[PDB]
Amino acid sequence: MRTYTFDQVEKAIEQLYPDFTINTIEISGEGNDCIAYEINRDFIFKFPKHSRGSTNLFNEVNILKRIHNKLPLPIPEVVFTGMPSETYQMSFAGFTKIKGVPLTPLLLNNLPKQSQNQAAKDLARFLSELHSINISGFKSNLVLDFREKINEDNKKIKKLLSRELKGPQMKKVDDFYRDILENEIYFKYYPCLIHNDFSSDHILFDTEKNTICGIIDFGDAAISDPDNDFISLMEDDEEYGMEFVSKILNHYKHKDIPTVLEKYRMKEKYWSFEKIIYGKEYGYMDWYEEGLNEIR
Repeated sequence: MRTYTFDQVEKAIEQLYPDFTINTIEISGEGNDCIAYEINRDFIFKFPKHSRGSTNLFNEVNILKRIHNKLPLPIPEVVFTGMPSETYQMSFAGFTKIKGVPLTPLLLNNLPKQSQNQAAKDLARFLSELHSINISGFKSNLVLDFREKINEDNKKIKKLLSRELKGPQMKKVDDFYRDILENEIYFKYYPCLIHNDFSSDHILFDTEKNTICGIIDFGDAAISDPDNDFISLMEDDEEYGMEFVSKILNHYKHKDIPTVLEKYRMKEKYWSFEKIIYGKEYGYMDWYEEGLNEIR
């Protein structure tokens, strides 16, 4: 993982954009992929911490440029782009800053009833139009076939933990994976463009108008199961919970809710294996031992 000084940030931006004058730099945020910098209090620059994070940044920029005028809610606008190298697919990207605070479950529940329902309606409309965007012009490395993922993940876990787990333990893991693959409900979806990380941290809110004013972080966006965008908001622990999501599914006119709940229960048990794999593909070895003990 690469860390940046504040001098290096301006130095990279100045090389490509010399006529752009920088006044102040603030570490706006920090995720598993990039470091965020707020510049001129109206721009958000993302710098990849590693190669894989640069790939997601590269993917985010390309997706935003294709759907910038196809959505009912504001999304990040790309205004600056970096260059590719032997280590990064894109050195950085500058976005127009969307003003507002994350619509955390606490803020949502404190809203007037009419505002909460308006939020559900606006979210459902956003997801409805997002999942209706023509995926023809889109690439295919963004296509995420879930059956291919589960099969691939099975081989990864097996390759990773063949020297960690005992014989019957590995077979138990294989049993879990086999039960998933024989359940046709997880794979008979209609592929469409999804946000794929649709959570409260990525939903900006205007506390003045009491309406959602933006959706951010499209770095995980892909062509996959539309139900993914509902189950990511469905968690009761850190998200909105079933009741609010039910309102979304209503406006979304979802014809098959029980199978969305079935997918949700599956993903929650599967998170242990995600932490093992994500803890390898994205560094962060802390997740590795965390998920390692869980599956035992």
